[PDB]
Amino acid sequence: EFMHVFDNNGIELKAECSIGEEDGVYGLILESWGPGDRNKDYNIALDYIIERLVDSGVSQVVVYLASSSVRKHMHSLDERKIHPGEYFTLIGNSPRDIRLKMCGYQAYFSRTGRKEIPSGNRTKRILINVPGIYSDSFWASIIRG
DNA sequence: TCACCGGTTC
DNA sequence: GAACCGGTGA
Repeated sequence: EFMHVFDNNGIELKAECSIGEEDGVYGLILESWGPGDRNKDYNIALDYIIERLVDSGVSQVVVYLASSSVRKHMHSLDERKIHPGEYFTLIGNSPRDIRLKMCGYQAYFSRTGRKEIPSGNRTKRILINVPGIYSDSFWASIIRG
């Protein structure tokens, strides 16, 4: 029932995902890491996603916090956008460093709202959008490798 | 039961 | 500061 991200050798990572419309936004949803080994390749899978997006000519994305808790308590889609600007930038650093910047923003959320000081888990359920892309074929290529 | 993220371990 | 564990409330 869940799709997965595949590594550069075509091996399936422990990283559940799905492609579709959620809260009016079309994109890739990467499921959360935890407990234990549930989706433990979150970070590697997300590194590949960023790298492959860049190789496909995508320089900017929009990333929403999409955990059941945050969706429940933060009704505003604009507030659920993890980064302060309109877009998040995928170029100018290594895919790893870009991920660190991206996932640092997840630390500003709690169960019920935003925080002052970022803390806690950074590997939560997120929705990545590429502006102008409404196609599962594109996203299929990105997660397949 | 399950995905949630707080909080400890790296 | 980031990776990971596992306790938690629904």
